[PDB]
Amino acid sequence: ANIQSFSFKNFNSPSFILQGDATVSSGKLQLTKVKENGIPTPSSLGRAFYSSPIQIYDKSTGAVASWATSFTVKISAPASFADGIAFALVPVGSEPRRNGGYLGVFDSDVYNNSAQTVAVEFDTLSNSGWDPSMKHIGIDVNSIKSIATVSWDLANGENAEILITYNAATSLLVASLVHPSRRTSYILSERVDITNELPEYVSVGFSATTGLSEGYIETHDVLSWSFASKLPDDSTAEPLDLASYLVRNVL
Amino acid sequence: ANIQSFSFKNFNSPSFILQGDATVSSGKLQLTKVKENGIPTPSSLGRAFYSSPIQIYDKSTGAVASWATSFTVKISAPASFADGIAFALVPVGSEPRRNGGYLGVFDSDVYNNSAQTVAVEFDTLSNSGWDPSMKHIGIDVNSIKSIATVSWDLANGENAEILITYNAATSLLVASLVHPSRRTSYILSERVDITNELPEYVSVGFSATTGLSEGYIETHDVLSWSFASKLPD
Amino acid sequence: ANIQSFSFKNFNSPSFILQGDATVSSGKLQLTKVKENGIPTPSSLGRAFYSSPIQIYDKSTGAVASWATSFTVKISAPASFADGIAFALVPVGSEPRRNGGYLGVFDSDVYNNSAQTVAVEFDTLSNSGWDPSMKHIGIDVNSIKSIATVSWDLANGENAEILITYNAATSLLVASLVHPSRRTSYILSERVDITNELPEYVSVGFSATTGLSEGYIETHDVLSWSFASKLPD
Amino acid sequence: ANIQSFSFKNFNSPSFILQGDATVSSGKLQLTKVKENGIPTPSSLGRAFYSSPIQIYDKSTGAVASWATSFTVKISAPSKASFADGIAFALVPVGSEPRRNGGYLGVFDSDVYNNSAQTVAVEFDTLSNSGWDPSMKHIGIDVNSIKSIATVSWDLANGENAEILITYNAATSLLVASLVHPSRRTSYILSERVDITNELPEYVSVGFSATTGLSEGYIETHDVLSWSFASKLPDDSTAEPLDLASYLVRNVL
Ligand SMILES: Nc1ncnc2[nH]cnc12
Ligand SMILES: Nc1ncnc2[nH]cnc12
Ligand SMILES: Nc1ncnc2[nH]cnc12
Ligand SMILES: Nc1ncnc2[nH]cnc12
Ligand SMILES: [Ca+2]
Ligand SMILES: [Ca+2]
Ligand SMILES: [Ca+2]
Ligand SMILES: [Ca+2]
Ligand SMILES: [Mn+2]
Ligand SMILES: [Mn+2]
Ligand SMILES: [Mn+2]
Ligand SMILES: [Mn+2]
Repeated sequence: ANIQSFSFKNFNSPSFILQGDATVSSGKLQLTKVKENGIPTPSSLGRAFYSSPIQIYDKSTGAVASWATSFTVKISAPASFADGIAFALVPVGSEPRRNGGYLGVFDSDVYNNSAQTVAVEFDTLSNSGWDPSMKHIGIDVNSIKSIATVSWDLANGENAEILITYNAATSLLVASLVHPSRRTSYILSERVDITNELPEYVSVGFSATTGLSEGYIETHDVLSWSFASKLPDDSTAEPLDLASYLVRNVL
Repeated sequence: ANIQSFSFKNFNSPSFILQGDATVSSGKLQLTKVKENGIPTPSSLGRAFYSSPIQIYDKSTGAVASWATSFTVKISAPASFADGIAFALVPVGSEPRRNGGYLGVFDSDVYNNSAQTVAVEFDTLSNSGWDPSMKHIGIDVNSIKSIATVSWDLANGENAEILITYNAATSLLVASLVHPSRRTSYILSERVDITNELPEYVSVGFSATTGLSEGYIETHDVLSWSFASKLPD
Repeated sequence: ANIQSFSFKNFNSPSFILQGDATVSSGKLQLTKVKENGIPTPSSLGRAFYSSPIQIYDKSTGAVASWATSFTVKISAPASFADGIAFALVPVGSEPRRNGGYLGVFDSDVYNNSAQTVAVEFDTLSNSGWDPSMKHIGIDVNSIKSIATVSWDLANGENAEILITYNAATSLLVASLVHPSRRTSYILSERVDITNELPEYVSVGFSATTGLSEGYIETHDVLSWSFASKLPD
Repeated sequence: ANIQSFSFKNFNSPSFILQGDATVSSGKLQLTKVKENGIPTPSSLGRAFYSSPIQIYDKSTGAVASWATSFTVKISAPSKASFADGIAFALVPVGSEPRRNGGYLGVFDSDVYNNSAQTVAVEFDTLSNSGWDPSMKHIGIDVNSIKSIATVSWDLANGENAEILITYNAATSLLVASLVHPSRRTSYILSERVDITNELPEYVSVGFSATTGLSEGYIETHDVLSWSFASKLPDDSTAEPLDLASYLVRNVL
C-alpha cells in the first residue's frame, strides 16, 4: 500500500502551488484578494494545491484509494456573499478555469467528462441557471451543477470545520460541516465512480472566487488543513481509520 | 501526551469485557440474545467494553482528552423495533443498569450527575415519557432523556457506519451515521462539559437492549470498531 | 487487520497490571523496591503489563503480527549492578517466576517450550552458569540462556532509549539501545519462530529484579513506553 | 504541529524529482544507469527526492523537527567487478543540483568542511577513498563534507536486501542510523550529535544520491525497493521525539 499524508496548522508557500490571488500571510492561507484595510475584493480568483501529486487509483492493479481531508475555513462579508470555496481534485498540470459562480474549477453546468475534475463546494451564492434556492454544500462531478446538495446556514465570520472522505469499498463520498460556535452541523453523501471521472494522479487543494459585482464579496481563509490517502496493492479496498486519523491529525 | 487506540475488523473475547447476553460469534460482536434459528429475543441486555481503561482528563494538569470512535452496526427485526444500541463511556467498575428503553446504561430520565455516564444512542423505539416522536440518534448526559436528538430513518438489515468525536478545544461532541446502501446520512452535535459529567477514567464500549414485549425485538451486531484517544500534558 | 497501540509519557496504575514491588510514583514506573531515602533494595522483583492482551498470531488464518515497542529506562547503582530488566511477552494469566538472575520471567537455563515466554533482556550481572562475560543485551526464548547477546556498556544513571521490533515477514526480532548522553549505540538481531514459542494471546510489559546480596543492587525506572501491533487477515 | 509523511512500496515518477540517471522501472527506483542486459555502468550518477519540501526547523519560533525514514536497498556487483561508489540518504537545499560524482556520491564537492554546502547525508560507502575514508566499507554521517564525522564498519551482503532506518531526535539532537541484512541476521548501528539548525536551511528536499566507480570494473547497482518518511515540526522551542513503535508498524512492518 502507498500512503501520503500531511497536516498543517501553520502555512508557508514552499509546500504549496499557489495560483491566482492565492497568498499565504500570517500563517494562514488566503485564497482571494483582500485590500490592506481588510475588506474583500470583487472578481477575485485563487487556488492552492499540495506540491506533491496524489495517486487516486491504479489502472494496472485495479486498486482505488480511500482518502480523507479536513480543514477549517473562515468566510466573512462586510455587502452580500459571493461566490464560494471548493475543495478540489484536479489534473496535475491544471490551470484555473472560469471565475465567479464557476469557482475557478469549471467552465459550464453541462457534464463534460474531459474536465476531469471533482469538487465539494460551499456555495454562498445561488446562480439561477443551476443552483438550488439557498446557500449550500454540493458535490460537483465534471460540472458546476452539483449532483447532490444540502442547505447550509452560513455563520458569517465564524469558523467552519469541514471533513470530507471517500471510501473505495462503498464508492461513497461524504462531506460534513460544523460551526462549533452555533453547534450546527450538516452532512451530505453520494456515490461517485471516481476511476471514471478523474485521472490516476491529481493535485488536491482549494479554489475560491468572489462575486463579479461591487457588493458581492467575502473572504476565504483556510486556518488548518489535513489530508491522508491510502492506495492498496490489489483490487480489495480498505477504508481508512478515521478514529485514528482525526485524533492524530485533526483533534 | 498519552495515546491509546485500537481497531478491530474481527472480534475475540480476550480483549473485551462482556456483560449480560453480549457474546462474540463468527468474528462479530452480538450484544443481545438470539435464538439458534436466528431470531432475536425479548428482554435482552448486553454490554461490551475494551479491557483497558481510558483516561478522559487529568485533574492535576487540567488537560482534557480529544477522542474519536467509529463502528459498523447491523440492526435487524424479523415484528417491531426495540429498543436500541448505545456507545457509552461508563465508570470503570460499572455494572449494567435498567433494561428496555433504558438501554442498560441509565436508571431514570431525571438528570443525576452521580450516574457518571455519557452515551450516544441509536434509539429504535419512542418512549412517551422522554423520547421524541420517531426513531432517533441522541446524546445522553447522565439521563435517558437526550439533551439533543435528530430524526433517523433506520434501514432494516443494512449496515450503519457511525462516527463519533469529541473535540476538547471546542467541547463539542459530534455524532454522524451513514447508510451506504441508501446513500443517506445524519449528523448531530452538542457542547458537553465532560470533566463535570464523567470520572477521570472510563471504559468505552456498547450497550444494547431488546423490547420487553413478545414482538418488540431486533438484533444488534457490531461488525468493526475503532477508537483513538489523546491526552495532552 | 487488527491494531492495538499505546504511548505513555506519564504513568498511572489503572491501565497497568502491577506485580511484585512494581509501583507507579511521580508519573514513572518503578519496577523494583526502593527505600524512602532513594537507595535500591536487594531481593526485589517487579513486573508490569498493559491491561489489555495482545494477539500475536491467529491459528485459523495463519496470520502473524508485526509489532514494535520503545521505552526509556534509567538504571542506577549507589555498590554493584544486579540483576537487570527485561521486556517480555508472557501468557495472559502469568504469575512471576524465579528472582535474581532469572529476572522474574524464567525458571531455568534449559529450554522449556512450556514456559511460553520470550524476552529481551538488559542483563547487568554475569551469571557463570549461562551468561557471557560482561553486561549484555540478549534475546531469551523459553530459557534464561540467551540465544544471542551483544556486549553493552551500561552508563550508570543515564537514560537508555530502547527500540525492539518484530517483522513477521522475515521472522526477525531486532533490539537496539542508545545512550544519548554518551552517543553510544548497540544493536542485536536474531530469527525467532514466534508461533512456536508463545501462545496466541500474551501480555506485554517489563520484569526486573535486584541482586540477592547486600551490595548487588540497582534501580529500574521506566520513563516512557510505546507499543504498536498489527495482525493481518 | 506540522506533519508530512509518506510511504511507498511501489514507485512512480510523478511524486518524485529525478536527477541524473535516476529512473523508475518495474515499480522500483533505480538510482544509477544499468545496461539492458542488467549489468551496471561506470561513471553513473543519480538522485531522487520527494516532490514536496520538508521544513526541518523554524527560525521565528525556534522549533526543530524530529523525523525518521526507512527504506530497503539492494546493491549488486557482477562477479568480475568491484564495488563502487555507494548510496546516500540526503537532506539538500530545495533548488539543489547534483555535485561531484564518484567518491563524492553526488552530494559533495570536497572533504573539507564547508558550511555553505548546506547538506547533511548518511552514506553507505562501498569504496574506501584513501584521502578521507576509513579502511573498509562503512556507514557514515556526513555533515557538509564527504569526510564522515563518524563511521562504522559494514559487511555488505552482495545482492541481498538491506533494511535501513534513520532517525533524528530534536530533544537530544541525536542522529541515529542502522542497517540490517535479514538474510544474514547481521545488524549495524551508528549515532552522533548533529546541530541541524546550523548545518542546513529551514526547508530541504529529502531523498537519495548514488554513484558508480569511475573505472571500468568499479560498478554496482543501487535499487530502492521501498521508502517511508515522517516529520513533525512543533509550534515552540520544546522538542518532541517521534513515536517509532507506531511509525514502523504503520509504515515499515
Ligand atoms: N466524510 C465524512 N464526514 C462525516 N462523517 C463521516 N462518516 C464517514 N465519512 C464521513
Ligand atoms: N464526529 C464527527 N462526525 C462527523 N463529522 C465530524 N466532523 C467532526 N467531528 C465529526
Ligand atoms: N528493532 C530495531 N531497532 C533498531 N533498528 C531497527 N531497524 C529495524 N528494526 C530495528
Ligand atoms: N534511527 C534509529 N535506528 C535504530 N534504532 C534507533 N533507536 C532510536 N533511533 C534509532
Ligand atoms: Ca453558486
Ligand atoms: Ca427509546
Ligand atoms: Ca544475569
Ligand atoms: Ca568512498
Ligand atoms: Mn452550486
Ligand atoms: Mn431517546
Ligand atoms: Mn543473560
Ligand atoms: Mn566515506
